[PDB]
Amino acid sequence: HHWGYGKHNGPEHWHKDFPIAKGERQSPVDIDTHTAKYDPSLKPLSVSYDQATSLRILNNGHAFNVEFDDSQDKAVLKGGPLDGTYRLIQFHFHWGSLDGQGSEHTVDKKKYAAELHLVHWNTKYGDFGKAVQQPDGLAVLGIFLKVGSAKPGLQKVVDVLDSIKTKGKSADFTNFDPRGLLPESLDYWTYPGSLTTPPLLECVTWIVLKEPISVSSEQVLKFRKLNFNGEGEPEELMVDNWRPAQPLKNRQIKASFK
Ligand SMILES: C[C@@H]1CC(=O)[C@@]2(C)CC[C@H]3[C@@H](CC[C@@H]4C[C@H](OS(N)(=O)=O)CC[C@@]43C)[C@H]12
Ligand SMILES: [Zn+2]
Repeated sequence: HHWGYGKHNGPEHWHKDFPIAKGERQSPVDIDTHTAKYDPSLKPLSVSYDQATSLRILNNGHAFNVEFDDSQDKAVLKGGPLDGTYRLIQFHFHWGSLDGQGSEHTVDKKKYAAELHLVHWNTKYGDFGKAVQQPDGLAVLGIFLKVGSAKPGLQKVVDVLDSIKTKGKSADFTNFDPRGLLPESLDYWTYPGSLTTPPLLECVTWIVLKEPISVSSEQVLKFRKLNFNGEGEPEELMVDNWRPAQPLKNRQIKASFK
């Protein structure tokens, strides 16, 4: 009886195995745009993905992960609210059964069709496993998806999903350039939070871009053809793999922009 997104194992159950689910810095949150204060001390985001080396794509039974070779200092996030350098290890998405839901963060209670998470670890902790034990161990770049024009830079991801339909399936996925998934503007909100799945560790500096990317209805429909189940198990479509907004508690959301 493992955690997931259903009635019996979904986000409202996670606190039983992971009591930090009710902690002081949980993610995601609603971003109240009128309460988020412009912080003129914040720096422009530095996103350096020119040398990013993708290796593989994996259906882990909750989402699909595009994994990067993080054995060298190549694809790095720095600046913005960050001290030091954070190395890209993977990206994944959260999405809905319908276009009106699927994002984890919300903006004035607005839900987007999906949300992209580019996960980076603080190189001062040497490896990802040590970094998730630290309050400043991870930086996750969050990007909203709305349904409209196709995102050409996403299509290589969409086209491989047929080959990883079920939990535990992986496919070679080399030479994928994640610069193709970024919006024009790097205007962002930032706050201290957590992983949004178990183990819900409070180790993340969240950086959520204001500008969504547009994907086509056909692109997001192919996300919704994936399966939570393993091969030869009853089909459970991989949809609504998002955690709802959590209490902001004693936290401030800061804006990089006026
Ligand atoms: C390897 C670490 C330790 C651990 O137990 C893992 C496997 C839980 C699942 C984690 C993964 C790290 C990368 C991802 C971060 C994501 O968080 S998010 N949604 O806030 O970007 C939760 C999903 C994710 C695959 C964790
Ligand atoms: Zn995520």
